[PDB]
Formats: sequence, structure tokens, C-alpha cells
Amino acid sequence: MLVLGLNGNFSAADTDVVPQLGEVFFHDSAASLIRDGELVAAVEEERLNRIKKTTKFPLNAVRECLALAGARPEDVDAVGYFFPENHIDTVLNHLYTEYPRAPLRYSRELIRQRLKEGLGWDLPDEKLVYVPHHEAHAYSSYLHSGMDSALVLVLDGRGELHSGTVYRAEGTRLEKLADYPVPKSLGGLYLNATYLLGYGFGDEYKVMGLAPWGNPETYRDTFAKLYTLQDNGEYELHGNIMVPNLVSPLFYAEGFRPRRKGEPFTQAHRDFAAALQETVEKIVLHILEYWAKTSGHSRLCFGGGVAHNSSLNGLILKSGLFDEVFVHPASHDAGAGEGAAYAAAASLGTLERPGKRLLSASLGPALGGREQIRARLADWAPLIDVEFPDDAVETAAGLLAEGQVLGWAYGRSEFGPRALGHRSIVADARPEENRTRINAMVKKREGFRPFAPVVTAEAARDYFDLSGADGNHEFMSFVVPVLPERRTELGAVTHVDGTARVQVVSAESGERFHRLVRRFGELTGTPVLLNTSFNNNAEPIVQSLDDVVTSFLTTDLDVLVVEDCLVRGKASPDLGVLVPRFRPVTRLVERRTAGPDASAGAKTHEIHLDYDGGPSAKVSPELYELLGAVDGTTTLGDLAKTVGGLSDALATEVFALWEQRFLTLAPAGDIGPL
Amino acid sequence: MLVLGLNGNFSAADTDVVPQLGEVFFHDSAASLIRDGELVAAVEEERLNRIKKTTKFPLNAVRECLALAGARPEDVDAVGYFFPENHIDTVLNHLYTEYPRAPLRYSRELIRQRLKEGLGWDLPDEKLVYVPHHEAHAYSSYLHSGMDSALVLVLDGRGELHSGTVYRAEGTRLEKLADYPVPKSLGGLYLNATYLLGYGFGDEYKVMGLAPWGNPETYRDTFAKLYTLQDNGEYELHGNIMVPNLVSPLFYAEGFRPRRKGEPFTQAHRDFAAALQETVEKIVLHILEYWAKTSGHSRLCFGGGVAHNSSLNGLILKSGLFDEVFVHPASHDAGAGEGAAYAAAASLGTLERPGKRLLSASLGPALGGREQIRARLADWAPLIDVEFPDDAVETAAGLLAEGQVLGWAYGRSEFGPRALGHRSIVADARPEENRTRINAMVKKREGFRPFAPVVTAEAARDYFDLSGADGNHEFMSFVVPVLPERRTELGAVTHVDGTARVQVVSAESGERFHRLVRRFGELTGTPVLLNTSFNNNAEPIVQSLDDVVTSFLTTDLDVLVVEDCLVRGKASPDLGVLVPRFRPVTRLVERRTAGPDASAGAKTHEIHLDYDGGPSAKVSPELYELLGAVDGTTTLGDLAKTVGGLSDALATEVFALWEQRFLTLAPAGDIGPLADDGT
Ligand SMILES: [Fe+3]
Ligand SMILES: [Fe+3]
Repeated sequence: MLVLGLNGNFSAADTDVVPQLGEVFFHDSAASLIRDGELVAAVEEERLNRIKKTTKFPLNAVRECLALAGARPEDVDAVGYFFPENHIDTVLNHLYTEYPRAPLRYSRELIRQRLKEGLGWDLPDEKLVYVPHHEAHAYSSYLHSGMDSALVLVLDGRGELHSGTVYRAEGTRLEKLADYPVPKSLGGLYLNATYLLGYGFGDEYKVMGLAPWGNPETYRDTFAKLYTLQDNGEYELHGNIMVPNLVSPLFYAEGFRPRRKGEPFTQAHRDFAAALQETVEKIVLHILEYWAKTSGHSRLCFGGGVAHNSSLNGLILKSGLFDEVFVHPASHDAGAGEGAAYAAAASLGTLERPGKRLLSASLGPALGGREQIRARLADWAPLIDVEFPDDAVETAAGLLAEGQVLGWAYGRSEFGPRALGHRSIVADARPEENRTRINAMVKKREGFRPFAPVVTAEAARDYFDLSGADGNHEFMSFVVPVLPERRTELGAVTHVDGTARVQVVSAESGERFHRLVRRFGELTGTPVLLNTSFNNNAEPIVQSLDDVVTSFLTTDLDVLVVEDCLVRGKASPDLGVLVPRFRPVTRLVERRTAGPDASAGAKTHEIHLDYDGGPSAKVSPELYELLGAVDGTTTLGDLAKTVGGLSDALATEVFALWEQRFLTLAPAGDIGPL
Repeated sequence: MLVLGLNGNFSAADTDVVPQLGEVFFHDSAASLIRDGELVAAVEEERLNRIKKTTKFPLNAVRECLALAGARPEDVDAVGYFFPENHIDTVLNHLYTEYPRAPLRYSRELIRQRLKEGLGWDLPDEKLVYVPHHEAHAYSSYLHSGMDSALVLVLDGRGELHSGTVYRAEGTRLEKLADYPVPKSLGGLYLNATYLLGYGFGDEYKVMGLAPWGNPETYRDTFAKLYTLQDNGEYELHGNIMVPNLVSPLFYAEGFRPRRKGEPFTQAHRDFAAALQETVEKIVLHILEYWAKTSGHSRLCFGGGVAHNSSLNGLILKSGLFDEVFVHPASHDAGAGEGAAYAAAASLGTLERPGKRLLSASLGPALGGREQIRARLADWAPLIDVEFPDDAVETAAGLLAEGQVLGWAYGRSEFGPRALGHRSIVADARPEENRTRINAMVKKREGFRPFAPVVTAEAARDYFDLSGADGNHEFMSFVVPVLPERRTELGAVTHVDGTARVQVVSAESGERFHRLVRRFGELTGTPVLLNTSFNNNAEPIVQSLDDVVTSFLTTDLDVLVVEDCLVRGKASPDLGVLVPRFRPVTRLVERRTAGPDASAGAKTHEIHLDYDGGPSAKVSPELYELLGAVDGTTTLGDLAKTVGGLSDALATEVFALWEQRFLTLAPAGDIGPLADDGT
């Protein structure tokens, strides 16, 4: 019994079927593979096409999942898709009316076209099963919990009919108890509010991280006008007829000034985030207070995109409404993709389910075997030095104790947005300056942003207040108080309100990462590490060996630990040996606008990435000429001979484009199949 | 009291405050000037920046209005803006959250910045007045009707609160009787449906022209699921939770195929337009039946953008619900901008109103004086031949009788979308094949689109059935039946259903154009001409003399009559002497895409216009190199020397870009400031 689950839209690698999708539910394209009830492979497409939260059809992810499972396309019994057919096709039809050039191709024909052209897989129509969106969410969240009965809450932006659904789960049967209509969306409310802080889709958890810096009293009475709590667990959101955003009109009327991009977060912005967070908490806890006592369940599974609000999950934990709470590592639409596979399986016979509670999210492609990793590190020799210690974990723990910031790359990549010890950046959690520097110099992000700790399961209750219900802390699902007597000790990982989005790692959840944290604890007295995701501000979490080395070289990390090899940057790295390649979305432009006296303005040159929200950067006339000759095989040194050799200016200009990931730079060849 | 009326968004000529505005009510930007109760000047910005239905701040429209009034900016007593302030600023504020790079500048600051930077005008805050949107529509329509009381109906996409409003007007007072909420918009319903036909905003009139070719029975039961008529003149439009379009989901569910770009209009598409038109007619007649009976009134002014549905207007006229119906030449948001001026004047003092029903839309800038025009046609000498007849109108009437298709440019340009004898293309209305000959050669549009006739006041009733009420026909607001015994005679201007969108011209509405049609009638026995707008498929109606000559030279028009000069194209016109100029939105680009092997793809070259929905076109490497040296003074022939000379290929390629108006091409110099013609 082998079933594939899909989400996302249908565009190929270089083109978009339609420029703007105008919906929130096509993001985080992914593929999941279920065999005999167990989740054997799952990866988000963003890890493979390097476009954060991409909508593109998850073609590379399907291929990787099949390889990981040892399966061929013909072996797959069924494909589930995370939304019902008629809704998707109606949405496509509407987009085709506003893009009249696009051919009338609906989702069934598009899925099968992508699988046929991409994998040589002719999918029969009876094997493609479309699934109600919140049912797929609920299957994913509940079936991985280890629980045999539970209340299941789904909250996101929207499914086909509803923004929220409440289920009873028993054995493998779901029965709906409640739903909430689309204009009542709490995902929509939170995103509407996120736009007021100069952010967009995907930034909601940064807003969540900003909230503890704010006073929730300033805007409590304003947010009170946007929602009403009603009897029997009901609620209402008050719309307006002015704009497609619930929040901005009332806040404009009282003088709120939305943050411009690249500008600081004022106290008013912080206060705004704080009152937003409180508002969503009060509403969710209102829903759960009613449905806990009504349904009689002492256990909760919480899924949908809103279940990535770690603060909300911490409040749910502390509330006492449930004895046990479970959250899945990928609760946004990639998790609905996986749930679609279970629902498609349920429609073709009795449903096989997981035997145990999910403990590791390490489910994507690995980095490669020992021999191919060593050989590929040798190709990078002009840029790195490699040591091979006897006990890499023992050496890493000592480097951490000495104050070094480490890249850490092992095994199969994490499914869902959190790094958990397979694609991570770790450091000593004690000094507050580590938060300041790793924000400013390493991750290059805003100084308000918190950092999350990983602790050994044996020491967790020495440092963190887990009390209340039993929640699962293997995937950093819950924000949790740091014990007051440990907040000074844990200076880098204690947020301004005394909390921490904690990962509790065990020998069972992650044997190697647990050993690293335990050993660091023995050397220092403190078995806690800062754990942030291994990526710079221009990319999703690194996936391949070349991604890891590239990211190590374009971040300011002290040393990289990848599959027991210790990697450091050379004193002077030779960028000339790197082979430039366009990404499928890379574009090069020479542009003239109107100038004075209706002349043609002066030339400018620009590189950009062709997808909705893609960045762009100016390029010099000389680099523009160099980049025009990129053939995908010639090194950068040899390419630069034409423009008169690789100067320091060009190497430096090229390094900055590499760091923003406008093109791909890597030694000749590749690591080969894993 | 001198009062300026404004509509539109706030962008400068070359840049856009934000790329996409996401609303429908910023289009047709325009300026209007009011003095002592009378409309003394009005022009849409599209005529001056040459962008159809443009949203850009109408800085040029204001400048031209001030010059026609003989006023400094500082003489203006008040400025009225066509929407309430909080609504506009809430929309801007929302756009700023979608575009977090845009600085936080709201309408009051933006209006004042544009006037200050554009005209040196320091507008004091107490002179800027914001106006309820449907009141602005109502003032504009009612105050120019000449009636002393009327039922007033405004229907459009939306104002701040409503998609529709009903008023009783009397004297200068408006009293609201009813309103309809935004999601019930009939302008919105019509635009939603128009998208299913491969069209977009602005193309509603094309859908209205297609509707008579279709059978309305086919989709009548489908549209009936989307609306419900109710008691007391109420209706409901049934929404959905899937997409922001009322129409497409139900039609998808029944197998409708939305028309693709460049496809033919199938029979399904034709029936769809027919049933859509009938649906909107039914709903509006439902509204008007109730409010005629309830108000007891015999007179109707109809305004708002839906009032440009002349087929609907013809059905109101025939309904017998009213004795008198008036419709303003600019009933879309450029009319709201005009009405904002009157509302600003009422807001601060008593309100002066026009003394008479508006008979002429000839309110934009003129072409210039005789000396300026002849000196500038001399600048065009290497491309045109110019005669100077004794009686230009007599000559023109003779040429039309011989079968020539004329361009006709005189005096001040028409306010509103219809050409009415000041920027027109006219031809004999009898030959049926003048439709295909003008639709395919001079306008290059779709064959199904009819042409509209102009007829003298004296002859009108001999050819058209005007009955059912006294409507105003000086602006082509009404579609009317052509009398059955005249149809075959009027082959070029009779639609498939035997109707026509007629202009009745009089010695009062337009003396010169009346004289032309009357004289052509004496020559031929049929005092009726075809009258279409003077523009090709890529421009709004021509404005200046250079616009008129440029458009003549890039279509297949036989002769141009412009201010008593008779203009013909030379045998081989020398394109080399024209000076190329970028437009503010012109962009020139070399692109490289990613090759299939992760290489840089081969370089292509493109010219395009930087506004939402702007066209693009590929250019050759040699034309790319040439256009990159455009400096605004050097001629095209001299620029071509750097790439080997102005070969035939290059001249042909440049000409096609000129037809699409990607760049400005005109003789060195300028016609100069428009001369005071003493009016
Ligand atoms: Fe979802
Ligand atoms: Fe309007």
C-alpha cells in the first residue's frame, strides 16, 4: 500500500502557468509518501528549487520521495491532492479569465501532465483522488499523535469552504463536530495584521516573535472592535466594505502608520503585535474551552497553519483544558499534502495508520554516502580546508564550549519549518551577546528576533516549565517559560518575556544531536544549545551538500560539521574555480527608461528572480557582460578572461550575488546520485 | 466662483505610486473647471498622456483647463475631489501595506504635492474639499439636464458606500431616496461577465456591441440563478465563496469556455453577451419602474458609468416610464470629477448652476490658431500635402459623396468617450461595406462592432424612431430603432437588430458639423454620415494637431480635414525627418532568460509601456541599438546613420512601433502655446 500526497500549484520550473495566484493555500508545495501506513519520505519543494515557500508543482519532491522509498512511479497505488477538484478548477478558471492567454487546462490534466513529462509516469485517472482540505489536515495531525481518540482542531487561512474545523477522532475515523466560515479566518486575520508591519505571507511567526516586546494594552480596545466572542464557543469577525483587509481601516482611522520595508519597529509596532497575539489567543482558547467540555475529550491534536503559532500552543498547554496536546512538525499546507495521502488510502480500502507517535521529522533526502561526500568536499578544496576527527561530535561540543558558532548538517533533512539537528546552526546558549551577534552577523535579521533552545530530555525540567498538559516538544511546537532561576544562565535563548520555543531532544528523537547536547552539558554544566535553522536570509533551509557548503561560505559561521567532516573557510578562497549557473528563474536585464527632454535614459543593468515577490539587484556593466556569457560549464575565472580577468571588484560583486542566491556557484561536477 | 473638479489617482507622469491599484474607480482621470455655474473647460488626462482611461494624476488636464479659462492657479476658489477623504486614504493605506516600500503619503498631501511641483500652485488646505461620490455623479447629470426637478439614478462600479443611488433633484438640492450596497454592483456584474469573453476593464462597450449578435434564450436560466428581483425595487446578486467574480463559477460548472486571447467569438460567447445585456436591462428597468411609481416623477437623469450602456438607455427611453430622459456625455468617473466641483461650491456657500441644458461636449483644448496650425503643418511637409480650399466644408461634403473616408478635426475636443464632430472619422453611411472597410483598415478592430450615425435635427425623425420619451441625442447616449423602411438605405450604420446609437446634430449643438451633414444630404439625398472616433486601436481620441496628423499618417484614411486645411499623405513619406522621443512610460530592454542547460539564454530585445496592462513588442538588435541613442532632438534619419542608415526594413519596423505608439514621432519643434482665439 504505497500512496503519494501532493499540495501546491501546477507551474513548471521556469514558467508560471499564471503570474499571480491570488490565493494563500498554494504555498509550501511538498510531496509525502506513505507505505503501509507509515510516512517514509517527505520533503518540501522549497528545499529543492530554493524558492522560500514556493507554489511550484512539487516535481523534484516527488522524485526524491520515490528514491528514498526505493519505489518506482508504477509502484504507487494512489495519489491524494490536498483540495477538492471542483474548488481548485473553479479557482483556475477564474485565473484564466484574468489571464486570457493561458490555455484552458484544469488541475487533473495539469497534474498528470507534470507527472508524465517530469517522471515518465502515466497516472490513470482513477488513481488521482481529491480530498477535503481540512480532512487532510486532520488526518496528518491526528494519525501521527500516537493517540487513539482525541479532539482535532484545524485552523488555517482557508480550505474549500471553511477557515476552521473541529473533529472527533477515534481509531481511524474522523467525525466533524463544528466548522467556521471563511470570513471568520484567524489565519486571515493574523495575515491581514502582518501586512501592517511591512511583512507578507510567511512572516506571521516573525510578528509572533515581535509580540513579547509590546504592551498588549495599547491596542486592546481597538482589536476588540474587530471580533466578538459569542455563546457556545462561537465568535464573529467584523468586516468592512472598504478594502480586502479586516484590520487596516480601523487602525488607519486612529493614526497607526504601517511600517515601511527596511525601517525599524517602533514601540507602536510592538504594541500592535502584542495586541494581535493576545486577540488570537483569546479567540482560540474560547473555541477550545467550549469544545473540550462539550466533546468530553482530554486529548487535543491541533493542526492547520495557525498551529505554527508557538506562543498560542504554549497558552493552550498552560490552560489546563487538556491533559495531552500534539502538534505535527509540518502543520501548514505541506502537512495537508501528507494527510491527502491517508485520505486517498482510506477511499481505496481500510486505512493503515502509523504504529507510534512521530518523534523525528528527519524525512527528506540525505546528504550522501561517506565516499561521495568526501570526494565532493575535495572538489571544493580551493575554498575550504577539511579535517576528519576521530569523534566529530566530541570535537563539535568542545568547539561550542570555546564560543564557536557551528553549522551542523547530518542525515535526512527536516520536514516542516523548524531545524531540529539535521540542518541547524548551533552555539552556546548562555551569553546574551550570542543572540545579538547571530541576529546581526550570522542570520542577518532583525534584532528583536528570539532564538530557540534545544535541551536534553534528561535536563529539560531543570531549565523549562513544561507543566500543565503533556505536549510534544520534539519539533519546537510549544513556547514555554524558562524557569526564573535559569533565565540569567540562558541569556541567548530566553525571550524578553522569559519564554523559549523549546526543542527537547532524546536519544529516540535524534540520537546524534542528543549526544552533542549532552556532551556540551558535561563540558560546561549547561546541556542547552541555541538552535537556529541552517540558512541565510535569502534561502530556505539548506538541503544538499553543495547547499550546505555554499551557505557555510556565504554566512559568517566559524566552522561547519557535515557528516563527521570539519570544514573551515580558506584564508583566501579561489572564487575563480566556481562554475556559474542560472537558476531556472534567473533573469538578466539591460534597461532604459525615459530621460530628460524625452530622451532615452542611461543604461542600467539588473539581475532578478522571476517569481511573485522575487528579489532584484543592480549589476555593473562589466558583470552584466560576464554574466551574459554564462554557459553552465566554464568556470568564473575562465569566463572573466573576456572582460579582462577576474578582478577583485568582480569577485566581490559576484560574491554578493551568490550570497543573495541570484545564481548558482559550485565547483565543476556534482556529488552524483545518493 | 472658479472651482476645479478632480478625479483619478495620484501618480506622476513617469512613475506609479504603486504598481496595481486594485480598484475600478481611479480610471478616466480628468480635470473640470466651473465658473459662475457653467462648465467652462473639461478634458480627460488620457487625451494628454495618450494612455487610454489612465489613472494618473490629471496634472496636464488641470493645466489645460486653467489656460482655457484664462486663470492663474491662484484664481481658483475651491478644489473638489470626487470621493470622501477617509475612504480614499483608507484605500491608499491598504495599498501601502501591500507595497511596503511606498512612503506614507495620503491624498491631501499628494494632491498638494502634484499641484505645487506641476504648476507652482500652493493649494491652501481649506480650499480642498472631498465629496460623496454618488452626489458628484448626481450633480453632474442633473445640473446639465436643464430640468428643474427630476428623478436621478446613479449606477456604477462603486462609490465609497454604494453601487447605486436614487435621488430626487429640485433646484440645486439633492435628496437621497434609496441606495444599493457595493456587492450588488451592476457595473461589477457587467465587468465580471466581460472577463469571460477575453476582455477586461474598459471593454464593456465592446461586449454591449456583441450582444445583438447573440440569442438571449441560451443562458437566460443560468443568469437567473445569479440574481433575484424583489419587492420595492430591490434585487439581490447571489455571491460565492470561491473567487472574486460573481459569474465565472456557475458558468464553469455548466461547461462555458472563456474566450482566449486572439480567438474568435464562438456562438456560445455571443449568446452569453446577449443574456448578460438582457439581465442588466431587466434589473435596471425593475429599479426604475419602482422609483418612477413611488416618486411620481416624469423626468429622469441617469448617471454613473453604467449610463454609458446606450442599449440600456434606449430601453429606458422606450419604456414609457418617463416623459424626458437626460444623460451626460461623460457619465463615468470623469463626470463625477466635474460634479465634485459643483459639490465643493455648494459645500462652501450657495450653488450656481448652468442656465441651460448642455448641448455640446466640445470642452477640451483646441488645436491652435490659423497661423500656428499652418506653420506646424509646414513642419510636416516631407510627409503630407496640404491644400487650402475656399469652403473646406463644401469640399469635404463632396469628397464624402464620392466615397472617401475622412478624418475631421476642428476646435475643442469632446469631453467623454464619444466623438461628435471635433475629433471624428466620417464617411458615407449608405454602403454596407463601409463597415468592413473602416473596421478593418482604419480602426483594425472586430467586425461585429457597429458604427454610429450622425443626422441633422431636421432629418432625424425621417430615419430613426425617437419615441417613448424626449431623450437628449446630442451625445449618442441612446440606441434607437432605425425605421424599417430606411434600414437598407443606411447600410453602414444599422446594427443586426436594426438599431443605431444616433447623434442628432443641430445648428446649436455643433454649427460646423451640422452644416457638413446637411450639405452632404443636399448632395446625396441622405443627410446622415457615419461618425466614429478619431483614433486607431492603440490610442485614445486624438487631441493636438500632431496627434491628428500622426493618427492620419498611421491609418488608411483618404483625406484629413483639420481646421479648414485639407491634408493628404505624400507618395513616399520621409520618416527620416521625424524626431523620435520616448514617452514617460516608454521602456527599452534587453533580456536574458535561463537556458535549458542552466546557461544564460540568448538575448532578446523589447520595447514596452510601463503602466498596468501596457503593451510590449519585440524589436530587432539594430533597432534596439538605434532607439538607445534617442536624445529627443536628433532626427530618426540621423540616428539611423550609426547603424548603417535608415533602410526600408528599419523604416518599416519603426513605422509599426509608431502605429502602436511605443514612442513619439513628430517633426522637430512644437506648435507652441495654443493661441488665444478670442473665446
Ligand atoms: Fe491549510
Ligand atoms: Fe463612479
